[PDB]
Amino acid sequence: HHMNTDERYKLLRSVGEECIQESELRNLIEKKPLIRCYDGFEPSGRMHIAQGIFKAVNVNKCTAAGCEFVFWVADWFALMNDKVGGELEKIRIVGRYLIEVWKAAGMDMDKVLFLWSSEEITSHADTYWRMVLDIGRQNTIARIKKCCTGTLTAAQVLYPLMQCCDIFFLKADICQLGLDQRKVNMLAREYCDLIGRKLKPVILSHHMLAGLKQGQAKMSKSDPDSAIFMEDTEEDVARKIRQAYCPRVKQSASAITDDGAPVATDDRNPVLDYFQCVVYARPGAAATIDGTTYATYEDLEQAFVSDEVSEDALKSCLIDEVNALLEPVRQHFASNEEAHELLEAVKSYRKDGATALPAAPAKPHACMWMPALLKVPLDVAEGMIKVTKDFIAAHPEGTVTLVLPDWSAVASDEITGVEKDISAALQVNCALLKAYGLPSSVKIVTENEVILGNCDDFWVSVIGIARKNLLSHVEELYGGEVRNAGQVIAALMRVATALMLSVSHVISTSLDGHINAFAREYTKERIDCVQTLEGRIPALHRPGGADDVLYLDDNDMDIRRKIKKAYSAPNEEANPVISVAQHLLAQHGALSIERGEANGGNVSYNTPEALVADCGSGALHPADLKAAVLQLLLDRSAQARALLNGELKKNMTVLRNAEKKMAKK
Ligand SMILES: O=c1c(O)c(-c2ccc(O)c(O)c2)oc2cc(O)ccc12
Repeated sequence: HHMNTDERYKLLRSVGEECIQESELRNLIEKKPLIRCYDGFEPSGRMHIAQGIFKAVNVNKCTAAGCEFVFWVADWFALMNDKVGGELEKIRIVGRYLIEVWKAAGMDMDKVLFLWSSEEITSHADTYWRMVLDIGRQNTIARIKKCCTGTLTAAQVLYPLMQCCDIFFLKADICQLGLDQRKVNMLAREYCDLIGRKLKPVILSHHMLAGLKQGQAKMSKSDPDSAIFMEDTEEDVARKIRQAYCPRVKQSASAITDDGAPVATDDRNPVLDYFQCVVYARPGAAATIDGTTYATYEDLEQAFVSDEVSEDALKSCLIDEVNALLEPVRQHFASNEEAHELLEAVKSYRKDGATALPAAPAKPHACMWMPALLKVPLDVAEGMIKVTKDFIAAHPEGTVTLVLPDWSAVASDEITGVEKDISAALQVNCALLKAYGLPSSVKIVTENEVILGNCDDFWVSVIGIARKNLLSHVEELYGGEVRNAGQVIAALMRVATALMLSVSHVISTSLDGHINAFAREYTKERIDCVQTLEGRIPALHRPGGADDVLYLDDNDMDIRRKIKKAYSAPNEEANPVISVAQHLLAQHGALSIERGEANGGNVSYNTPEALVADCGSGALHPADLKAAVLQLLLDRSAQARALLNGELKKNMTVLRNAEKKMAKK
């Protein structure tokens, strides 16, 4: 039986209580041969009629309209509580059990597919997780808080980033999920305008079946007779519907809450709602009471409100009708040996009703994060070098790891927020940091390497940490506020990195802020915090990322300029030029200024008191000092500037291009 475009649209559209862009659906039906419809679930085991039958009804509607239906089985979350693949294998069995019930329940599987998050995520780690982070990177945390159900949220701002990603991961054309999941699907449509993909996913949201008792807008997990379950006997079915709330009132559609979920009112009739969803929503079904048959749902609704049909009869009718729908399942799990076993295995898990901390490191291990900056201050770089040398000496059998945060920083929206730009920045500034004297003992590892190296475990701990900490708690690390949701993730990742690298100490710079203190907090004061030593090379303007502070990517021409504009009045014993000299003096052990004889003559200083004497009250002219310092900076940066014009010249093109994009906006 061939269906024209109009008939296909009617059938498909009839799945949704709402359809975000009927025009977009219509256009999809006209243009596209295999439309991806998508839905998803975590296996629970106790399957209720809305999930058992109603889903089957709607899926069958999509596949008849010429769609393909991909179910996203969210089993990856079993890796959370896992002890040697234990919980995962159970959840996959529950998973297979649900599928078998659907088969028996009458879902046409010819164009239906089941994907398992555990298989598909881990197999496509990069593609998957980078998007998850990108959706977070480009979204205010307020916008993502809206997607979850005062502030008790605790990294439940992560699951929506994942759920949203799934839609694009699977290339879903239609998001055929419940109306309760409306808000995430919206966020999908929004994210579509961010990633340039031209066609937004059509949100075809199905009806939330009502609870059987009064004051229930939805099925309840506390109340096992709030809805019919698939394992319920025909005696159970009779009992539950007989006691069910049943107002004699003509049912009208509820107002569309932007918060997807339904609301419980007194004139909401679940006996009638069932007839509409599990009976009349089937292709050519109709109810029969006392000889007469009602072709429309409306016909039955009238006959009930006119009192042509009794509440006794109406329920008796549903009871037989619902039992008719379950019997094929009941029969199948009796006859079929393999199916019966599936159920018996699922049943056995029910007798448990009503994670360990990672091992410390044997020997010291320091960790440090390269700042995700276009231009890194020399003051900060020298602080990092000293803290490394100070750690390696103080713990000579220990190790130091510098982590280039090429995943974290893109999540945080540092620099331009582009992978290539942040990779280049981290790669360039790292090479230069080594050119200024970073020890060779330091292990340089990227997050890309660390995360992919042991990917499954990594994200488990990111979430595991996420579950144990409140959202507001993580926002305290950024001073009470985050710029986007990605900053929340970046925080979690750093602790996750610390733990996987098995680190004893976390080195923080002034740029890292309180973010690294999280690792200390989470490990119960086990990981010690070492702070960097800064405030030695100051800004070159007079007292009162600009262009009066020395960066570690300054070339020979840049250094000459910045020194030239440095503030220094004559007969002065405290100014930027003095502070830099005393630092160079201290590091070196002497500061030799060269002069014409009778211009003062040549002189050295090996103490700060001696130098300040000749400046404030003496013959050390400002100009003489600055000519001495400028040479010393050029000499100490000879190795680094050689890299700028040679090895890093390729990447320096990418950074100056990034810099101009930032100045534009
Ligand atoms: O764990 C998931 C889940 O429970 C639901 C869901 C919840 C209520 C609904 O009414 C519905 O249609 C889907 O979606 C998902 C979509 C994903 O990409 C991943 C996981 C879930």
